[PDB]
Amino acid sequence: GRGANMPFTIMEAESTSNATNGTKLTPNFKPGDYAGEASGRSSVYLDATGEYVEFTLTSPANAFVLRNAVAENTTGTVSIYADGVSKGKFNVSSKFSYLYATPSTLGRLGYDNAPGAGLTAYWLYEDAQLMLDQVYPAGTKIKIQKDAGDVSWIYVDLLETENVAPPQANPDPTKYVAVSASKSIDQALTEFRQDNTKKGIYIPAGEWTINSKIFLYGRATEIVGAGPWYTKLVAPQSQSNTDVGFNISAAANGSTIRDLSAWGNYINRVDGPGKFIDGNGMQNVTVQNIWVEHFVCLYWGVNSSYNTFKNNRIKNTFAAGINMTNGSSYNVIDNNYARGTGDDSFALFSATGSYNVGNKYTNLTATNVRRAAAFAVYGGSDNLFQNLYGADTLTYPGITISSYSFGYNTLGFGDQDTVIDGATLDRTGGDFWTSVGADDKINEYQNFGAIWIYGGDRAIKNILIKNVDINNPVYFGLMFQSMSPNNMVMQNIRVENVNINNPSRYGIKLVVRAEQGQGPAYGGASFTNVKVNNPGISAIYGEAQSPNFTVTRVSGNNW
Ligand SMILES: OC[C@H]1O[C@H](O[C@@H]2[C@@H](O)[C@@H](O)O[C@H](CO)[C@H]2O)[C@H](O)[C@@H](O)[C@@H]1O
Ligand SMILES: OC[C@H]1O[C@H](O[C@@H]2[C@@H](O)[C@@H](O)O[C@H](CO)[C@H]2O)[C@H](O)[C@@H](O)[C@@H]1O
Ligand SMILES: OC[C@H]1O[C@H](O[C@@H]2[C@@H](O)[C@@H](O)O[C@H](CO)[C@H]2O)[C@H](O)[C@@H](O)[C@@H]1O
Ligand SMILES: [Ca+2]
Repeated sequence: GRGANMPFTIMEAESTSNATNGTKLTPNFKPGDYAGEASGRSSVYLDATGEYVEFTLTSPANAFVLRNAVAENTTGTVSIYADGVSKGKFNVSSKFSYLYATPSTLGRLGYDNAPGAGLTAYWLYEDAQLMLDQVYPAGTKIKIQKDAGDVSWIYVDLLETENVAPPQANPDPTKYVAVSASKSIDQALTEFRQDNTKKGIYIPAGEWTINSKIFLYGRATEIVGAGPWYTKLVAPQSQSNTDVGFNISAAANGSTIRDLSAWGNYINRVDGPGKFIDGNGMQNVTVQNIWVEHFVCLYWGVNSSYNTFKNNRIKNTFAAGINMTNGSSYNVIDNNYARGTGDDSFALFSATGSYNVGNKYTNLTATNVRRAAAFAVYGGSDNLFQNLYGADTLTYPGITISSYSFGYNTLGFGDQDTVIDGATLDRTGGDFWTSVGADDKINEYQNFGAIWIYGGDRAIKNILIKNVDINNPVYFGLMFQSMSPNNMVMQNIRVENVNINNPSRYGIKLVVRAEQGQGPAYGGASFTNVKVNNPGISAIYGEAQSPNFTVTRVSGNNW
């Protein structure tokens, strides 16, 4: 792609190909700002009746997602036109946006939904979904326009366009018990469990209340919808932060959940509840072509192995998208798209079973990461992250590679490579933590590169980063750092075929003193065919001040 191959096309409102009579924001990297939080770090602000932005389809489309920002505590409309003819109205809302903190309390980002004295609003963008009754061809002018009766103002960030097939019917009424207006999901599952000839349940097109955790047990179960634009599982929207969805017991290992969407009612992060799917220790489960929003996470695996998450869309969550922890091995996380997660979009946390091993995180896109990293790997052995696209992180790297234990029981990285192979990272990095007494100080925070290689309190070894393009990172391309006083010696850290384009500070930073009490990096790293192009200050910082770290320039480096 790079990244996930999805049926929707993403088009930025601010593209020079798009006529507008509105106000195009100049880009910045500021959280809590309508430019800094936008995809591409820009949006088009429509602020008077008749203001519009005109997109042009590059593929046929009958369905649209508008990422936008409106005023706090408001709902309303904005209009959509095809070739100059009005065709409908998006339902735009800030119900799920606006999370409050202060510049020195970014640790609270996502947790606090109420405004207050001295508090700044963050997480300003949200989405509106709309299907039209015609497939419009590529080349159609799709205009988003603020007409009389629409919202007072709106920032238009991007438009998804998609040609959605008609809804898929029950695959076989004699094998899949249908949910219906008078038969709930739980009732259909009971009928399935008690009849050995059933393969599972079918959930038709429509909106279906999920007001509980729905338990899958008895045997492997198939849950099949009509397609994610059609089958909508809806948490009670007059409630907030209800822990609803599915919970897969061991007896239902081997289950499949596919072809549906789930619309949660979380308005802030809560730690504990809030994963759409629970499945501690689950095995052989497939989650495919589902679209989930407004949960804390899609899935947080705990010693969960041999599972497949494929073709999913994870948008606007309050913490991590998918995390696999504590022994989770041999999972296939393939061809998933995440936008707007509230912590690491796709993560692997290895802890004691010795390591999380054999996982394949492939063809993944993670953008508009509202806190933490697009991709994060904490220890492990023999895990692959391949064909990745990450962009527009608010506070942290595109890719975190860390051997910090966080106080848990872990051995760090193991004896087989953790591989990052094929990645494009656009406008990644950010500010987090504090930098009191730091070297190379530019603000009150620690400052994160597109890729952060952090030796923590556990072994940091066998890391291969290859075939990566890093475009316009906030600060740095590659950032290497060792936690003091542990000073774990980094071994077998290799970087190959990497382009670092226009970093504002340095192509590569060896962190010398992150904050008071911290020192430089230990071990070394090899660089082959690593190009640093147009750095703001210099290609590499910290080499002379890092006497315990050896930079090896194998060949092909312009620095
Ligand atoms: O009040 C519930 C939600 O209403 C809106 O979203 C609509 C949704 O409920 C479903 O019916 O689909 C339509 C069309 O895509 C949505 O517009 C609000 O936008 C959402 O904030 C509310 O929770
Ligand atoms: O293994 C660590 C814990 O993981 C889960 O809780 C997470 C919490 O520590 C924090 O990271 O936030 C996320 C998102 O809300 C939580 O999932 C488990 O729930 C917890 O039992 C573990 O100790
Ligand atoms: O020391 C306890 C904290 O460790 C981690 O955060 C570190 C932070 O405190 C600061 O020192 O910077 C380093 C990175 O340079 C951070 O890793 C944990 O993330 C945090 O939860 C702990 O409280
Ligand atoms: Ca944009």
